[PDB]
Amino acid sequence: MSTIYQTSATASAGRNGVVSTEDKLLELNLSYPKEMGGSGTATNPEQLFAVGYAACFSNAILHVAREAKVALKEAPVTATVGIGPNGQGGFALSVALAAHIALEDEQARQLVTVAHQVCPYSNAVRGNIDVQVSVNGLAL
Amino acid sequence: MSTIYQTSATASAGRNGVVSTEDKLLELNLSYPKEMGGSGTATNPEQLFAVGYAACFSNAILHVAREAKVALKEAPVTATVGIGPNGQGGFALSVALAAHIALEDEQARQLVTVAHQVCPYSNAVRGNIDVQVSVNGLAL
Ligand SMILES: [Zn+2]
Ligand SMILES: [Zn+2]
Ligand SMILES: [Zn+2]
Ligand SMILES: [Zn+2]
Ligand SMILES: [Zn+2]
Ligand SMILES: [Zn+2]
Ligand SMILES: [Zn+2]
Ligand SMILES: [Zn+2]
Ligand SMILES: [Zn+2]
Ligand SMILES: [Zn+2]
Ligand SMILES: [Zn+2]
Ligand SMILES: [Zn+2]
Repeated sequence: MSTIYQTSATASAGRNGVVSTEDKLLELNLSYPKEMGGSGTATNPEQLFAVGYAACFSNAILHVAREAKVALKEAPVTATVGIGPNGQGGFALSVALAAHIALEDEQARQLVTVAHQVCPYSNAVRGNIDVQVSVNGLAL
Repeated sequence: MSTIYQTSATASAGRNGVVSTEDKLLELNLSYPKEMGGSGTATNPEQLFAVGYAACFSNAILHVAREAKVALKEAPVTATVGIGPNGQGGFALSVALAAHIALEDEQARQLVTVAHQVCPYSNAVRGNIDVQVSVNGLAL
């Protein structure tokens, strides 16, 4: 309940315009993808979520492993994020997390399961998005 | 439950390393901020979430207004995202959304309330993160 870091960003043109952090470390153009009738020459909120979750979940694995005294060199995570209508006048995201750890399958599953309890992105979406988690190419 | 757009991104070094989308529209370096013992010269998952939510929530406002036949020129949203320990061995995000609409306060509140039901980012986190929403400088 203490806060170790916080940041702000501002957008005023939704999905078709600029967005930036207050400190300007991230300054981006956004556009609709071709799939949504746009040019596809700029990024979008689904890509931002995919990048953030891939990094944050990879980090969760690294964190849980370090605390368990398990030495990892890398923890590749591919996050796949989709958007579609929810049938209630809005939209919902779908998320798949494909995690990879250079350990035996069960040990890898145990680490990923704990990472999925620790990670703030997983905590944020639990119960709303049914995140589909894979470990080393198999289902969690 | 149909999907209109999906995308993937991959990270293998957590919060201290590169992350990219499959199509390379977003390719980023990440580092811990100074607040977390890092250089502060690269971005992070909290900033990615703040940028994504600011844009997606601004877009929700624009979408709900268009559907209500309310003409808006812009819809500034500042998303403030924090991270801290959750006391259960992991971390949680805090989110504040400061929305702005050039309409009377109550009309603006009504539009924002509906946007907060429609937006896929709001749908993703509802019940887990108590998003603190403001409209035109006042509480929602
Ligand atoms: Zn595309
Ligand atoms: Zn994480
Ligand atoms: Zn850590
Ligand atoms: Zn490897
Ligand atoms: Zn894989
Ligand atoms: Zn399992
Ligand atoms: Zn800082
Ligand atoms: Zn949205
Ligand atoms: Zn729309
Ligand atoms: Zn204005
Ligand atoms: Zn304000
Ligand atoms: Zn109110």
